[PDB]
Amino acid sequence: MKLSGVELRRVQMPLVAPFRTSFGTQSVRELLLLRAVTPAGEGWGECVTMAGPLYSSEYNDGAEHVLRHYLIPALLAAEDITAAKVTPLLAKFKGHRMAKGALEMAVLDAELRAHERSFAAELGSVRDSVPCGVSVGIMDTIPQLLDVVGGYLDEGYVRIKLKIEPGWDVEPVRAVRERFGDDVLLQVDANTAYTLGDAPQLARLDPFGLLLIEQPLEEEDVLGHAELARRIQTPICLDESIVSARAAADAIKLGAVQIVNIKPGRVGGYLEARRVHDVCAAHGIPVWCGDMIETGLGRAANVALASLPNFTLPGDTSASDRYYKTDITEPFVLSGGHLPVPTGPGLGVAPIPELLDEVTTAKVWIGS
Amino acid sequence: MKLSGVELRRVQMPLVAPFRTSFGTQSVRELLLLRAVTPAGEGWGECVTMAGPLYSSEYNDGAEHVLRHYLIPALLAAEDITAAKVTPLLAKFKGHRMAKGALEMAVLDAELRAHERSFAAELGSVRDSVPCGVSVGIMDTIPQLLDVVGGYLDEGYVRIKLKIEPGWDVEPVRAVRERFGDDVLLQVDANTAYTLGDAPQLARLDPFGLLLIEQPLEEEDVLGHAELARRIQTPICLDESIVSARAAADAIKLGAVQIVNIKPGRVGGYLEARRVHDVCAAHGIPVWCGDMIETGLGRAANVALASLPNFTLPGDTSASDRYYKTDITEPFVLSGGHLPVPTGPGLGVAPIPELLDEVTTAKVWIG
Amino acid sequence: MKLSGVELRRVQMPLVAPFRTSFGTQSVRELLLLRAVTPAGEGWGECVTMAGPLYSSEYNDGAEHVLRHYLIPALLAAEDITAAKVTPLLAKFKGHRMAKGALEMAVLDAELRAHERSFAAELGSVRDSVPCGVSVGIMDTIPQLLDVVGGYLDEGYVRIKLKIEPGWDVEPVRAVRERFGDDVLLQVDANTAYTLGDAPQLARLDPFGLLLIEQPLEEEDVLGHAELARRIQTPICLDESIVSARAAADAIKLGAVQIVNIKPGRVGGYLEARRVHDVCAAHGIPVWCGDMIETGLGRAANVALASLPNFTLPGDTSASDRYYKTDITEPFVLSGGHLPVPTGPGLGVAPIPELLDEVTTAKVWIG
Amino acid sequence: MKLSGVELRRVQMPLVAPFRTSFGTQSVRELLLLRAVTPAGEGWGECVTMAGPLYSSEYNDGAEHVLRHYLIPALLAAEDITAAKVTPLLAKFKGHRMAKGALEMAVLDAELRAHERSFAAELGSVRDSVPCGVSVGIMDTIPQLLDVVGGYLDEGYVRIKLKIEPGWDVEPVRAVRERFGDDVLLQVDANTAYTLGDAPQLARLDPFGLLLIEQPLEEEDVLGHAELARRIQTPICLDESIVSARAAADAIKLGAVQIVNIKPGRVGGYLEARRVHDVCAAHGIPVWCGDMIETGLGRAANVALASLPNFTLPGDTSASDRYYKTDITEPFVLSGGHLPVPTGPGLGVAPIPELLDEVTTAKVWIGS
Ligand SMILES: CC(=O)N[C@@H](Cc1ccc2ccccc2c1)C(=O)O
Ligand SMILES: CC(=O)N[C@@H](Cc1ccc2ccccc2c1)C(=O)O
Ligand SMILES: CC(=O)N[C@@H](Cc1ccc2ccccc2c1)C(=O)O
Ligand SMILES: CC(=O)N[C@@H](Cc1ccc2ccccc2c1)C(=O)O
Ligand SMILES: [Mg+2]
Ligand SMILES: [Mg+2]
Ligand SMILES: [Mg+2]
Ligand SMILES: [Mg+2]
Repeated sequence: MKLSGVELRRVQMPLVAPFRTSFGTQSVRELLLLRAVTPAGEGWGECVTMAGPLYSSEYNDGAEHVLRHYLIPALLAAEDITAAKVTPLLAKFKGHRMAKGALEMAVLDAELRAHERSFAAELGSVRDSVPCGVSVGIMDTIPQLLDVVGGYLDEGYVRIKLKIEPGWDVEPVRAVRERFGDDVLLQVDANTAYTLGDAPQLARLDPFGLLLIEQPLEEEDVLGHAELARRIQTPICLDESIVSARAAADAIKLGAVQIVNIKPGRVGGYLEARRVHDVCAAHGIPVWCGDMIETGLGRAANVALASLPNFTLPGDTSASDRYYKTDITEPFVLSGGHLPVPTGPGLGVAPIPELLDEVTTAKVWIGS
Repeated sequence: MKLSGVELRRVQMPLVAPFRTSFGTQSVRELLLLRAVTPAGEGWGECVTMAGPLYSSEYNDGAEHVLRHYLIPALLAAEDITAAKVTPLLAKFKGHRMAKGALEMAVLDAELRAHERSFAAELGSVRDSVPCGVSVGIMDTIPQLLDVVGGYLDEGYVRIKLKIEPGWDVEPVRAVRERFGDDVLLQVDANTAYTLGDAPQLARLDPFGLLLIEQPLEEEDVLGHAELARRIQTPICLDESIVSARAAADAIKLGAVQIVNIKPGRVGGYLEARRVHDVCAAHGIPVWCGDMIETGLGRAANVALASLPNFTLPGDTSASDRYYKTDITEPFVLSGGHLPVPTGPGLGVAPIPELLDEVTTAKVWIG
Repeated sequence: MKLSGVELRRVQMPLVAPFRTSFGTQSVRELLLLRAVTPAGEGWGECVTMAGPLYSSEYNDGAEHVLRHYLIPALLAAEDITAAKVTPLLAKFKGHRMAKGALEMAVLDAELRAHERSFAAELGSVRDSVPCGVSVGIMDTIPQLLDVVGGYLDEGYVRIKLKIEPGWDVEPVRAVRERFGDDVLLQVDANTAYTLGDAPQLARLDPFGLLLIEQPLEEEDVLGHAELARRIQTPICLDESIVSARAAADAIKLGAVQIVNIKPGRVGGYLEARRVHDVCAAHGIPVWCGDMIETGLGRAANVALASLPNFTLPGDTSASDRYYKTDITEPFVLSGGHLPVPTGPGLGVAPIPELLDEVTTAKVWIG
Repeated sequence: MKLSGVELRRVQMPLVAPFRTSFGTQSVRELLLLRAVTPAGEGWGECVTMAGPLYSSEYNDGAEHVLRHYLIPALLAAEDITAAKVTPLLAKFKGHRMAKGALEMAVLDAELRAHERSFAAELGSVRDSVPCGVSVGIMDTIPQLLDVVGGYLDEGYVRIKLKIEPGWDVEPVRAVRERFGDDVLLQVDANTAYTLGDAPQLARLDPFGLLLIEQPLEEEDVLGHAELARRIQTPICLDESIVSARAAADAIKLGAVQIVNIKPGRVGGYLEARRVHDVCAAHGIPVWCGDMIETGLGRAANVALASLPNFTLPGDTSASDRYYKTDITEPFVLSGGHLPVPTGPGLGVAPIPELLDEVTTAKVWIGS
């Protein structure tokens, strides 16, 4: 398989309601999509960067620059490629994992389509649907939060995740537990907003039976997470820190993590995400599938990946309409709290050309 | 894919020379092969059990019994199957890893043939040929050993592995190093023949620069290997102990192993073998591909597996004629110390019917 | 101090000889310079990124983009600024340390110029000159290497650092020691080129008495470095892994590092570099000053930083003419193996406008 | 800069109310001040020793003797000096940290004044005011204590620290919590008055939610503090034991301390105090600013130092009138629970000559 070129698109999609995390509020999702072109067929990739470097150091214009000037040219110059060979072909470039993972995703989709093989089959799926949670942002008031949570519960979502930050942690958790009870699956996510000095405040979450607290400290503070685990009862989950399978093995050995959130872009693609799942399984560490507000393309791949055997807690892969009035693929629709795993070749979905054109703000071709 | 049935064949293949390990001498290889039949087509699996339970608890008649009475009927009762689903469909049956791995291998070959996809592509190959070592048995005398070793080096094998046991360790090593020099890649394999009380004898291997000593102690003695590693300079490699990816992670965490031999049948199949490779890579532990004297069917799958990126030491996947005058597939032929990775769909090879019929001693259809 | 604006300039400076590391060969240095303008006066900053992301994830076009669209506008929106406040004003932007450090450097130079205070005084200098080593690249042949090394020793450099990679480690070291003897201060730098599986090869460096081996493994592999240190005799030094004072403390606690290379841009600026120095001193870990082939602006700041008390091994801050026929400031000239610490306000040097204009390929004003 | 001489003064300042710790009651503060004289200008330093060696081995007459006969002469003999060079110039003399820190403070103030640079700027301030607690002594009765605490709370102090000792620990803490509630920030300080054998008594503080227990055991017993931490719930803070940045790193590695009190004189001066702050920050250990009942000179420097970023708990730098009816500088006045960081050159304050003369009991010049 030779890669002939890539068409890179910038896409903008308004959210049905603004989404607030500890790093800010977003009301529109801006993203990059990649259409890889080979003599045997096309494939689609999606990048999970945001507009600015608020979640990690990567962001849309940076990922676009590196794809255009380093990563795509390296794959174009290669005589033969496969998705597994993308990693060594790009190894000389440091970091840029989300960008590399998007490009890998496109290459894999093209390769798999040519063999009439689904992402699910390639990744090792063992079931045909997955249970889905939802991630709920920070609100201006507690009554708004309780209405939003009760709405999701009425749609049949099986687990609630709350964004937290200093000033919005113990009270929202208490209120949710009072309104909805002790049997709801509940967890929280700080997106790096605390320090080890906040351990007393985080220990105040102890009586609420949370499944986990996701990424309370900064990305690089692995040892600090292991020290926090010794002071709080809520199990520690890591997101931003888990940049690779080796990083997962490290964090596990250090006592820094009991449960791991797997996001394929964050680790440099779907193939490394599978290795993360396998390393965690081999150490008895449960995983769940993370979500970066992807279009149906990324959502489809994520639903496939979430059907592997060590994904034993509900993921953040919500239905398309949690975020988007109109998706660019056929939409993912919740059914009895589950999403169905896609079945055709590759991702199992592709953009509806008319809907994609409507949300495309620019595109560029990168050829030889 | 619905599994229609499986044919189980018993095959006997004489070796070009008898092969002696610490558990005995074998002059013929007796093995079981599986042909899985689906409405798409067929796939071939090979079991790595021997005649008796001398290497591990599994052996040919046992594997055949469990396949016929438990494992194959479980897959036949399933609505849909895929190679990845073989593991949960069989998880209620404890152990029997070599038997399960053979069945998974047949399923995976059928599945991959239907998608026109090679084992190499499915497993994540990054290169199109692999460097091959050879495993040399215990001999009656040191001069014989030196003739056999020189012969393999003249064929271009890139590394020499010597089988060892009490009474045949330090002297054969010393002689090989004196004859052939310090630059030859050299390692030893005890197949569980020592105890922790033999540590002083194994420490006598220290001045010879061996790459590793493979499985000096028994399969279950993971802690003992970690204590041995504190007393000897030669790095520890595990084979028999590594029964799964979890067992690899455990052994690594305990300090019991620095290098891991991966045998797909021993771990329950090619899919778990990949997971073993990935768990070792994540901990910085090099792997290399083991060999159970397979026909070209298993050899083909193994060459594919050995082309993954963390396989950074030469494997035991020798050319077909190290073992067999006539293989049942197109033979693997060493070239510049390497074997080429197969390219067609599935395994990339299949039995030549006339040659297979010639070495087949029994067969049965399980539908 | 209110920041009025920043000029960003792109500069290209040919090297007097090509410089080869494990990540490739560079014959020209392309860099970004910043001129921060305040109502008091001006200050100069220099970014240590290269053209592409081969040493770390940051590179010139990337750093320029993030400075223009995020970092400089954040400082322009602030009411009052000081160099110490640059860090919290930019903390919401993840990573981008070399870019932030360049901007901090310009701010700090403007601020210190206004108080008539040198970098050396602000950072806590305890001496007025520093002993300098040199970093020597990989060569095509061993005789070339020996000519280049003898040349630097004849200039009076007090220590030799060799770039190494697989295929160029033990032999060049052995040759340097044979030619120049056991009393020369000698160390090696892999720039991440090895894995833990190469430990036996790196252990072959043991008999040569190296001061250290710098960053043998990848940037994120802190645990792997601690495991390597248990297998080899040469002390481990980290460069790429040391991205902050916290990262230094972590690496030290884990047993991953015995000696630390401090590069101000790599850690996010001169103020964090001081904190790295102080954290290492509190744990008994020696530091030395790294070099990114800076112009006289960065070289000046680095010589100042290298005069702090825990810098007890010779740095890589070579004289200007190790790299450049004509520097853009008054050049640094070795004297008795030392460079003098600058004495005026700020950096103590500034660009000679004619020489700067000559190597400037682009510039833009961000107001 | 050459140091030409130092004028050393003994000063006596009556306290507005006697102050009782585990080592005794003091009703007057006796202290040493230093006026360093250089051709470019003067600088002020203040020593934190007391009259007798009850808090540490250093005391006023001893610090005066060592300054006059060893430390000042060593700096006078030096060709050129800077505050950073004070440490190596004095390294040959063992110990005497408070004395050395006073001399360093004067030299630094003189150097910074000459560059028109504040202590805040030199030390790395990131904010222009700091939240202040108060330290409250041992009283003869519980009702007196409760009146004193309620008075400070009415002045707007943000945190209460109680001196404790055998016979005055659990009861005063219980009474404070009963009167003032669970939300007041509360901590205790033993000044070395307990042994490891008192662990059961100290564990009886567990239900009161104290932020910390400061220096329960003797200065040299670092390992003992780590063992006590395994038996009590109240986090351990160290004061007397933290004599340097290396001592802080040691105590942290041994598990002996979760929170560190920084006193610049105790560690040998403001420059080492900054290194203490940075070492603790790098290990995720919060710090707060200690107080030795300084005049406005030491108070000004301490308020500057307390504005650095890892000072995340309220310090003991109370307003001047917590101790003194009339300070020797313009006084520090609490405003909304905070003190403002000084802004001019050096310390930002200097003695009012008339007020200083009134409280000066003796002075001596040490010249070449
Ligand atoms: C479902 C969830 O909480 N996702 C991310 C955060 C995230 C949040 C908001 C975003 C807005 C625009 C673009 C990317 C975003 C990523 C997380 O787990 O941390
Ligand atoms: C190449 C190598 O040394 N193989 C195995 C052992 C092995 C040895 C001999 C056998 C003889 C007949 C059947 C199966 C056998 C398996 C090992 O690595 O331990
Ligand atoms: C003096 C030394 O070895 N420097 C760096 C690497 C480095 C090397 C080469 C470069 C070439 C062009 C631009 C930046 C460069 C940075 C190091 O210590 O790892
Ligand atoms: C505010 C506080 O509690 N300070 C010191 C103790 C202290 C107490 C009383 C003193 C009386 C005269 C001179 C020096 C003194 C120092 C401490 O933290 O341990
Ligand atoms: Mg998250
Ligand atoms: Mg073996
Ligand atoms: Mg380096
Ligand atoms: Mg105290």
